[PDB]
Amino acid sequence: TKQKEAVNDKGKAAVVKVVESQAELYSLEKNEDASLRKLQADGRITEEQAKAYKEYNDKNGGANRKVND
Repeated sequence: TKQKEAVNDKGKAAVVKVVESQAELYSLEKNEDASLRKLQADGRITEEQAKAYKEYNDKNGGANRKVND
């Protein structure tokens, strides 16, 4: 964009990110790392670990009472 060359090109014809998206699927297939949300969504976590669901209530702030109504 600031230099001129025969080799240089816009590169708009081809998209590099195309391969990046496929990378996500690869990781997903291996399930190397998964968020909590997915875990329960997939039901990967056990019932014993499901007890953590109480974290939802804490997040809302219900556990933390407000001084003002």
